[PDB]
Amino acid sequence: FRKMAFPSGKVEGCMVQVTCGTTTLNGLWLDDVVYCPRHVICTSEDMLNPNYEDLLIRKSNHNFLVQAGNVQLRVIGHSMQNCVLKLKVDTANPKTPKYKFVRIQPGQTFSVLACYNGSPSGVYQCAMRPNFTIKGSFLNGSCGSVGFNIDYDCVSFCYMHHMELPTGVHAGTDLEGNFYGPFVDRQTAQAAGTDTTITVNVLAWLYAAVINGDRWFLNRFTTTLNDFNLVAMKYNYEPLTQDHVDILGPLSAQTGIAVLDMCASLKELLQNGMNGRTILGSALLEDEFTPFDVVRQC
Amino acid sequence: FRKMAFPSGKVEGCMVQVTCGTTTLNGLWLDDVVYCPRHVICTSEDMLNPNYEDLLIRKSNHNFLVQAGNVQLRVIGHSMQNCVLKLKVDTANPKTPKYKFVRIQPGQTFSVLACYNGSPSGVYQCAMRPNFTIKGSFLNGSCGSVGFNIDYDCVSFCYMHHMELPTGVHAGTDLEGNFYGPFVDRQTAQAAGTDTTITVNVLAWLYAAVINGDRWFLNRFTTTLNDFNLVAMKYNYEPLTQDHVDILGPLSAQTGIAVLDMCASLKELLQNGMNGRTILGSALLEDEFTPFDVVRQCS
Ligand SMILES: Cn1cnc(Cn2c(=O)nc(Nc3cc4cn(C)nc4cc3Cl)n(Cc3cc(F)c(F)cc3F)c2=O)n1
Ligand SMILES: Cn1cnc(Cn2c(=O)nc(Nc3cc4cn(C)nc4cc3Cl)n(Cc3cc(F)c(F)cc3F)c2=O)n1
Repeated sequence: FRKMAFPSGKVEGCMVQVTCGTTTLNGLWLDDVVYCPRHVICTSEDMLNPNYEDLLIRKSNHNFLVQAGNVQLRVIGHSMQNCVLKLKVDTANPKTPKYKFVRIQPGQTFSVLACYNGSPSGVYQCAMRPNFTIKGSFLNGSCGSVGFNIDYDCVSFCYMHHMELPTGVHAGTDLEGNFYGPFVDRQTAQAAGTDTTITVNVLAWLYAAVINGDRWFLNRFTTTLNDFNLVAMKYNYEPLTQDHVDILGPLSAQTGIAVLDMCASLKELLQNGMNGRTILGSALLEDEFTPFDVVRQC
Repeated sequence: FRKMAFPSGKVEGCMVQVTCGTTTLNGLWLDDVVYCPRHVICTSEDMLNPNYEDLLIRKSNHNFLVQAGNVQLRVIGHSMQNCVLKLKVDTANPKTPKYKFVRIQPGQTFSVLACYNGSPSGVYQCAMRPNFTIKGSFLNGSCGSVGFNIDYDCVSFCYMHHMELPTGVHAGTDLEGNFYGPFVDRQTAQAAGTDTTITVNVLAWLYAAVINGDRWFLNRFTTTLNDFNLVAMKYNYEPLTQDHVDILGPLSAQTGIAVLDMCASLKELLQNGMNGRTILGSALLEDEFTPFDVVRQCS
């Protein structure tokens, strides 16, 4: 059991570089439109406090350099949709996959294709945090990198990377250009709210632990859903809903461990700690696998 | 720090399915050759102790079903090299990247593209353990999945998955079909061998922690490599090689911390424990990030 991303090839074939002045970042090329963060229209003067409609009106198509590898694509139109810029180009992307734009919920996971100057460099899994940040791996030049899931040949893009907060966590938008979380596309210090732990994911990963032979944390205690929720809340864990319990059923049935029983084991983990021990090789409770992630991998 | 894989696209375009009778697994299509585990020529009652020479002589090109999705690639030649089959097909793969075949050492990491029936399903980072196994994530149908690194536009293939051992770890070969470790391609319980901690990578992780301003564990001492190696073994850590010292060069230069001084620091952590303290947020020392991996994530 390891963190596992979707194969990135369908997204690699869409990554380009977008430049405006000395400002450069990554864009997503689908059919005849390139999508990228609007921040690219900022000179370093603008970055601190942009008025974007103002900066945009003062721009022309020829102010946009789009490169796809070696070839420069010519911009025939531009528009802004929230924090996303859309550049119409004269040429369709022959590698466009079947795709959708979706907005994800906290707790859900996705694969991130980190890219620099329109070149893919790495792929990994992240979760949307309850506080709407993501704990990614991103360096200068990563702006515009995207996150996605794949289902039967369809790429559902759900994230476009914008910025890193002071704490080192990451903030960005969906592909309609709306931020996840209370952030703005301005170069100013922004804090996120207090984060909480994705309880249903921890339960899923506990079930992974059992499928993979790691069982030391199971107990014979039991608990009601409400009494587990009281303890979870006390520990800044998200509450567990009946929907979450239902979604855990296939894992429960697989291992023969009732959901409320796995809740009782987790309760004890919260109250006692792991007493030096590990689960699935981790000293910490892991909350970035979903029940689907677990099922798919197991 | 996160475990990060290379983007998988260049390898996704090389994945095929190979089937002999009803036995089926994944193959790798580069130019006009498909490479796959020779295990594919075993029927069920061959799997336990195959005679691969014997099984192969009975084979013709027309026994091999190779498919790129639903498209069949006609086989026009076949041969066996150590534990891999090579099938010459009549079409050069237009998605072939620039590539090489490499044999890695323990400690080196690589991306694995897990595949089922020729269809890629996931990608993740693995390190080669000192006992020549990997701690992968693989189900039934994953045989023939490959591990790789990408350096610029060149894919270096280093691993072809064969089998899961009784403890749940994985064993396979390089792309010349030579197993990593004492294993054989027979469906027989084989035990891994006692594993050890990858010292070179723990050192890289300590350098990473220094780069990030986390440096309490830096002590005031130095060591010879021999002394360090002798102590290392008493704590089930791997001894360092000359090549290890060399691959730590960039990190040593970036931090100003001589390799042997960092060895002295690690030695104290071995002999004294962590004093209820952490490094990069953690009480456990990470041994699956190579010096290259750390440089990649920090700069
Ligand atoms: C360490 N890190 C982690 N993720 C990121 C992502 N990221 C980034 O890549 N770039 C940013 N600013 C830019 C600077 C440029 C310099 N040139 C020559 N071109 C540049 C283009 C960009 Cl986008 N930022 C900062 C940032 C980006 C935004 F989109 C935003 F709204 C506010 C911000 F403060 C950044 O975080 N870096
Ligand atoms: C749980 N797990 C993790 N990795 C693996 C890999 N793996 C695999 O995928 N297949 C194997 N045997 C086969 C059975 C087949 C049944 N049909 C219809 N077709 C089959 C093809 C294969 Cl390869 N094995 C076992 C195995 C494979 C080898 F290549 C070998 F040399 C020894 C072995 F014991 C396997 O481990 N499963």
